[PDB]
Amino acid sequence: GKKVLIVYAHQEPKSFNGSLKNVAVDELSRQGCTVTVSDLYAMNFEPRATDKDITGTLSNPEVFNYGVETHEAYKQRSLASDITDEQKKVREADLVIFQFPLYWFSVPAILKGWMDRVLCQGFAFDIPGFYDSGLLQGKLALLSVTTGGTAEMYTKTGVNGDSRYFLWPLQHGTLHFCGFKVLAPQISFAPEIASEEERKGMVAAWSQRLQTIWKEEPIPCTAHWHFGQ
Amino acid sequence: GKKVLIVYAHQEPKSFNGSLKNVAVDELSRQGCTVTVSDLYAMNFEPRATDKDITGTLSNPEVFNYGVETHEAYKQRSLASDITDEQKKVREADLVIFQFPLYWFSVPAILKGWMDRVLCQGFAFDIPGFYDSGLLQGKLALLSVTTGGTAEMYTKTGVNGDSRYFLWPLQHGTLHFCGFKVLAPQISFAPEIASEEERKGMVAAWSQRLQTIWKEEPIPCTAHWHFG
Ligand SMILES: Cc1cc2nc3c(=O)[nH]c(=O)nc-3n(C[C@H](O)[C@H](O)[C@H](O)COP(=O)(O)OP(=O)(O)OC[C@H]3O[C@@H](n4cnc5c(N)ncnc54)[C@H](O)[C@@H]3O)c2cc1C
Ligand SMILES: Cc1cc2nc3c(=O)[nH]c(=O)nc-3n(C[C@H](O)[C@H](O)[C@H](O)COP(=O)(O)OP(=O)(O)OC[C@H]3O[C@@H](n4cnc5c(N)ncnc54)[C@H](O)[C@@H]3O)c2cc1C
Ligand SMILES: CNS(=O)(=O)c1ccc2cccc(CCNC(C)=O)c2c1
Ligand SMILES: CNS(=O)(=O)c1ccc2cccc(CCNC(C)=O)c2c1
Ligand SMILES: [Zn+2]
Ligand SMILES: [Zn+2]
Repeated sequence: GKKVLIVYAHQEPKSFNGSLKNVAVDELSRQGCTVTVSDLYAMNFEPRATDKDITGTLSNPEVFNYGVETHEAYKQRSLASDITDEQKKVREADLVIFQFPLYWFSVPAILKGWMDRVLCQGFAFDIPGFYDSGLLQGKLALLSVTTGGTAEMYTKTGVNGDSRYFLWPLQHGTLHFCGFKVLAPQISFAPEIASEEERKGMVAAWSQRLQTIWKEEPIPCTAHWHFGQ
Repeated sequence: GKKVLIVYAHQEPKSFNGSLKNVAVDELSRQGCTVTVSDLYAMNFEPRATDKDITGTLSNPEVFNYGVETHEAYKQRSLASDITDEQKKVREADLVIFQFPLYWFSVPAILKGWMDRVLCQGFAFDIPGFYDSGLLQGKLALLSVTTGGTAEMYTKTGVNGDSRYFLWPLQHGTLHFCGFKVLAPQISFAPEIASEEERKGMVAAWSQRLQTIWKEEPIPCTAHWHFG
């Protein structure tokens, strides 16, 4: 038995992202997995890191330091509840899938705020206690990304450079940092430009990949994997 | 004369980021420059890309596509005023400085939201008009970043790898894409563990650099500069 959390960042249920999220729910549910979706836009998820995220006495109420205050709020249990709700889903999950359209070579801000606010010190990492010693060790994570640009544009030579370049702050800087083993990204290139048939193909490929997800090895999440040479 | 926009993303006025923003204001103001600050947290700036970003009736109210609807709204002058207030500051600016602490090897989400919502199609980029022909061509941009991690941790075989690796999505995928010339980043490593004196030193060097900012050449914003 496995638990999966899909952190989903798209405004439109009818989108190609919505379809990728739905096929993931359908296929994982079919296998008998436990499935949870955090539909960030539907939740009106708060993306800003503010003093509203701590409800207790501040450690230093004259100079606000978000990192310090949320680490302390975590240990004390005075974090805002929207944060702790997400931490419970993550804590219980064996696999976390992030489903989102690429926005400026990165995640939409609403999903960036989920990372900023949910993956706090004490919960996701400590100092020391990061990368291979991250607190979410033993967990899997997978970025399922859609793009405006074609596969060709995301090669080394390559108007945008290699797709793996923009994956670094996310796969390595965030997921590996917190101790996840990172599965290979699912990148569904340029659905807006693609045929009906090619879109159906991309959706079907994701579905079919999920059938055997539990048998995959993670990627070696390193500079060499991301940048080569 | 010149106009400078500082897009500033820190919750605390007494912070090191706050000091760097303040020094930038003081020095560019001293030079006679026109200076504007967008203090994102104090403005409670909306980070989410939503259908509220378009006023009046939508181009396609059946299936919402953020990119298409904001492109059409830009052309038809139907964007939410917070977005158009920012676009005006950017349009008039000669130089845009982003002042922010590194969050997950990127910008804090409030600032990511500024990028998502302000740099819309038709305003910042188009087909064509991206990278070198981006619609903001001729403007300068500069990332002024603070870090938790020491300079050593940001070497190609330090714990975090090379600084330039995380610079890529911001400098190239965003700033260069919109047509900005990118000046070299100002990176203030690990102010929290630095001495009182090293801090004052980092603040001063920023101020010093700003004295000759208009003499600078933009980096070659290439794959080679970042990774090779
Ligand atoms: C602020 C912003 C920044 C961006 N930055 C970047 C960037 O840096 N790099 C980049 O490459 N792109 C960028 N983009 C483009 C963006 O990544 C794409 O627009 C997005 O990935 C497309 O995904 P979608 O779900 O919205 O597509 P959709 O428009 O929803 O889908 C495309 C088509 O597929 C159809 N569809 C939906 N479900 C199915 C299905 N089950 N079977 C067949 N067809 C289906 C839809 O009807 C639609 O016609 C950016 C966009 C924005 C708005
Ligand atoms: C969600 C999140 C994600 C993060 N991700 C990363 C990451 O990926 N990589 C990374 O390296 N770090 C990361 N960090 C750490 C973060 O980048 C640092 O905490 C931040 O950059 C420090 O800058 P500051 O302005 O907040 O420092 P401050 O704590 O505000 O300043 C440090 C000290 O300088 C003092 N000071 C202020 N002004 C002056 C002045 N004029 N002269 C002398 N002293 C002064 C202050 O009083 C304080 O004592 C993350 C933090 C958070 C909260
Ligand atoms: C190099 N081209 S790309 O398709 O890999 C690409 C890169 C960055 C982008 C940033 C914002 C939006 C878009 C959507 C499409 N824009 C246009 C030009 O109509 C982007 C597309
Ligand atoms: C230890 N390595 S690091 O300094 O390069 C680094 C890397 C990623 C981080 C992600 C979230 C938080 C922090 C610590 C920052 N806390 C405060 C007080 O603001 C990080 C520190
Ligand atoms: Zn890694
Ligand atoms: Zn570039």
